[PDB]
Formats: sequence, C-alpha cells, structure tokens
Amino acid sequence: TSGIVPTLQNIVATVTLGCRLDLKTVALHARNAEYNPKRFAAVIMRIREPKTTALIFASGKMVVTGAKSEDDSKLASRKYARIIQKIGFAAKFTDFKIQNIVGSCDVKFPIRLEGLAFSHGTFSSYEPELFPGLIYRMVKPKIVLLIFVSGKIVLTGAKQREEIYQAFEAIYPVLSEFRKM
DNA sequence: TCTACGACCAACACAGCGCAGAAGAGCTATGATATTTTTATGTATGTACAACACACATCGGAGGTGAATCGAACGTTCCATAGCTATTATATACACAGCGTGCT
Repeated sequence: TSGIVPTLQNIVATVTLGCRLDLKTVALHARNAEYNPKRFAAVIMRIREPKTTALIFASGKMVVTGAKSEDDSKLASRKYARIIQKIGFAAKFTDFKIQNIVGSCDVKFPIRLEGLAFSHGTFSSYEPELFPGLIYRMVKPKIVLLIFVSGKIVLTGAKQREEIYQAFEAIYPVLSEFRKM
C-alpha cells in the first residue's frame, strides 16, 4: 500500500455535437473565441468557471481539456454546448468520452533513475540528454509514467480513475527499492 | 700609014675519041628492128561482210562520310495514397536564447 493518492490535473474528453458548425460565426459572436484557420482548423474557446478549454471543429466534434475531474469536464461540455445553443446552432449533446486522465503525485524521496532504467529496462527509457525524466510504459494497465529525481511522478494515459490509481500502486514497490541518500 | 697581026704550009706529035673491060649508082628484094594493136593481166575502189584481239567507256561492287534517323536516359507533370504537421490542457524538470534593468 501507499500513503498518498495521486491527484488529477488534466482530463481530455470529446463530445459529438452532431451538427455542421460554421466556425466564422462562433468566433465573432462568442466572447472568448479564437479562430485562426491558417494556424489551426478549429476555434479555441475557454470559460472561467471550470478553467477548461474547448477546441470546436466545423464538423461538430468537440475537445475539452484542462478539467480536474470528470464531473468538471461534463459540466464544462454542458456549458459550451449551451453556448452553442445560445449562439444559434442545433448542437444536440450525443456522447461524452474521456480519453486522457493525467495526474501527478509525489513519493517524497529521491529516486535513482539510472538503476531503475537498468533494472526494468523492458518498460523504461531514460535519456537525460533529451528529457530529465524516465518514461516508464506499464503494460497493464496502459499508463505511461514520467519519473523524476525529486520523487514527482506524472501518470498519463488513463481512461478512468481505476487505471491511474492501480498504476501508482503497482509502481510504488519498484520505486521504493530505489532511494538516494 | 704602017706595023702588029692573022692567013697559009710542013712536020709532027700529043691530045682526043672508039672500044672493051671494070665498077658502081641506083633500083629491087629480103631479113632485122622498133612501132603500134590488142588484149590481158595485174592492180585499184566503193562498200559490204566476218574473225580476232585489245582497250576503253559503262555498269557494278567495296569503302568512307555527311545527313538522317533510331533508342534511351531524364526531366516534368499528374492521380492516388498515406503519412505527416499543428493545437491544447497538464503536471514534471532542465537547457538555451532573448530581453528588461542597473550600476559599475
């Protein structure tokens, strides 16, 4: 067991609004709406109360990023869809699928990263020239982990909570064995 | 008037003519020779042919080269496809570039 549970910091989800959207009008009429078709083929909006960000496409496909919890992402998608209703489009809410749940935690001890890369070499790839963190790719569940010398752990690539939590619980014994000073 | 010159006589002897023999002038006949006739005999001529050997223009094969003609490599363009590029949120942490400031 571990005395600390990871805390989430970003949830990436998608919603199908089910209607063709004219990105020209939603940029002009919505308040915080940025449309640069040369730079990107979507309109970026963000609203203050969930601190999220919606990438809205012409086909009606939607991306919600920046949420802390699944209910927060659901509420953010609800309010962005309500904005699209108030702007003059028939954007029926159809589905809501959360793809990414990245959460960070701290084991509060220094880690010997080279020894961990040497021991669990089939799942790890340490290249401190490029990035100062170790990339651990767990096979079950499919969660990737960024491991650092300060003990900070970044778990990325979860669909719901019961992957990142058990990923941390499985990665804790193989990091408790590596301690510096 | 008369003196040169011619008649006249004798002797004779040497020229002159009869006679016979020679001889040769001129005609006549016959053989040899050169001249013309005839023919005949070989030669020349226009034009054609053929046989044969050599030489030469003409046709044809061997070789060389410009003009013409072939492939082959390559650049370019298009159809379709797939793979990539770009954003955003977020924790984490380190390395480098760039800019505001200030005080040495």
